[PDB]
Amino acid sequence: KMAFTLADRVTEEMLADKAALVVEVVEENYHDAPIVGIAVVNEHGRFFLRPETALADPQFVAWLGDETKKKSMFDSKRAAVALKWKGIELCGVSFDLLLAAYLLDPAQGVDDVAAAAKMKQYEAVRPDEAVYGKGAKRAVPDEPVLAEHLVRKAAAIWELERPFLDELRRNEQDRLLVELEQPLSSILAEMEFAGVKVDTKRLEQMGKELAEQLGTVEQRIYELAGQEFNINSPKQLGVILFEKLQLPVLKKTKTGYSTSADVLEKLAPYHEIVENILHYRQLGKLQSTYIEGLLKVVRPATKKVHTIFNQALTQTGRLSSTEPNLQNIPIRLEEGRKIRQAFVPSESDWLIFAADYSQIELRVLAHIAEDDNLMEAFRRDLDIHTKTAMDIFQVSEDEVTPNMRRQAKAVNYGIVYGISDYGLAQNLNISRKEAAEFIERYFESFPGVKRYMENIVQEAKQKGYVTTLLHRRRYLPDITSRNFNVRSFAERMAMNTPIQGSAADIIKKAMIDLNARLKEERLQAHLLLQVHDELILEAPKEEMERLCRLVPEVMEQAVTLRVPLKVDYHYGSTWYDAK
DNA sequence: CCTGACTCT
DNA sequence: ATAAGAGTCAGG
Ligand SMILES: Cc1cn([C@H]2CC[C@@H](COP(=O)(O)OP(=O)(O)OP(=O)(O)O)O2)c(=O)[nH]c1=O
Ligand SMILES: [Mg+2]
Repeated sequence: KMAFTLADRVTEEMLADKAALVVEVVEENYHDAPIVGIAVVNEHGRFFLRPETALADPQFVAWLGDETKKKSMFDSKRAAVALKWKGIELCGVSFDLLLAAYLLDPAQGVDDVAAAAKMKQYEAVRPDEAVYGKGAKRAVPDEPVLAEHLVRKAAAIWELERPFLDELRRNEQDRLLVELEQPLSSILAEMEFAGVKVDTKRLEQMGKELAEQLGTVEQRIYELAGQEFNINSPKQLGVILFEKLQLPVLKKTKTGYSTSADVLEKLAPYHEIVENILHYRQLGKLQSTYIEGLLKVVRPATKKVHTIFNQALTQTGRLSSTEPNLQNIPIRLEEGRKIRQAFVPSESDWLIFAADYSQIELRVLAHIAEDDNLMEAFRRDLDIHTKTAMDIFQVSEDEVTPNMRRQAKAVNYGIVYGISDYGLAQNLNISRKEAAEFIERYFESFPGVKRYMENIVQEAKQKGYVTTLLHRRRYLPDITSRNFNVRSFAERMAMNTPIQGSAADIIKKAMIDLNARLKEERLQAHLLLQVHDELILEAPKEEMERLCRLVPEVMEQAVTLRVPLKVDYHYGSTWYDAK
């Protein structure tokens, strides 16, 4: 049905100043991945181009990098990064259908053009999986079949842009797309392609020493159990703990006895073996994931790892990080924290600079709930995580250990996001009565927060969705469910999503503002990672003084709230030192 | 292939 | 039944 030219060479009419553009990368991980085909749809017609041809054509390369030639795409970051690996700069992306779909409804989980097309009853395009196949069968089809698919995807983007933009505008999300998510996409592309350098010699030595330690811990566990078994098997472990050793069963799941960390910690008064097992499972994860798993994805010639920041995945507007995940590198225990010594600057005489928003979601909550006491506290520049810790453990601001503040931080966020007396009791291993009391007092100190949380649940029931500061939405169709469990989970999403999502809006805006400030001040410094409310950069050592002023300022000023935003920062020779 | 571990925000 | 949002891995 759909006519298109299977071109042998680039022509002028393919180089119009507005086009839908498909630069096709089949591999899920697009770093240094093949570009298999290109499609262009514009006012002059529909074109398929072979990448060997087009990417070596100086005019097409020129067009790609010409910011005044506007392109509409789906997942422009994937294309931009794949092109960077081919030594080509992509500019002028003015519409991204993936990001537009994501903003309209994140629950749709849109991850191909066909799925976004479904949102407007557009059915003249196939899903990628149908065309390429799955798993071991995944392959690029015969050229005519490939060309039609890419053209159909380009035609879809061409026809769907206006309908999607119209609906975003109706929702007050058009700027959220064009001014926030789309510019962020190009920044994330830069960060991913840059990568982070790894000290493989240090990491390999850590791994050798870890293997030795695991063996020792392992044997000690076998001695304590009176038996060899697979400690990494919750099934086998459950038999040892609850049948052989006859320890109390505190919890079961659908598969059998729970051996969760929470459960094992509570069993410590019964048998010392549970502490050893908890240590073993920590060590085993360090080895499998942060030594072996990490070394697996290091590019050997540059020693860099290149994460992918998924910008259209989370239901709240956060990013996630995959292959590897660099947003869950250990920090809480010194043993694991040492992994961060293996993440180093990519040039000699450069340093790692890390900045972190202080009490971020509590500040956002203060602004949104308009809780006068919480607002007062932050205008007063107080630390609410520390105050809660003194309350919980009997101590004062002097005797608050970093571990103390950590445990208290979990209690603060637990309570505002709706933890029960049961959950708080199980968490601090205190009586349910004491836990209930603590929650009651908390909401007495911050009654605006309590009111806000009651009101936001009711609003969500009336409207069917909640919204963030920059107009991001999450729909919650389950929130009027007659079923208690289903309804209760949805109510808690109403309590959390606006706060976590507004905090995401803020750091996203901060990243955009920060790059504009780095370019104008012509600094060599550049972003490496985002970790939800943290930005990690690397820079020549000479730029540290300028960053110490620049970075906190830009982050604190990204939005203006009813309370101040506050950023902490550190720098050093490795990520570990940036503390 | 899922579940239940450990990891972070 | 019992704070929220994420990813990876070994075992099965
Ligand atoms: C740890 C944790 C965190 N969160 C959310 C809510 C906060 C943000 C930021 O994490 P951070 O530890 O920096 O918190 P922040 O308040 O910014 O603390 P700092 O002042 O930076 O220490 O993540 C949560 O919901 N539940 C948790 O158990
Ligand atoms: Mg923080």
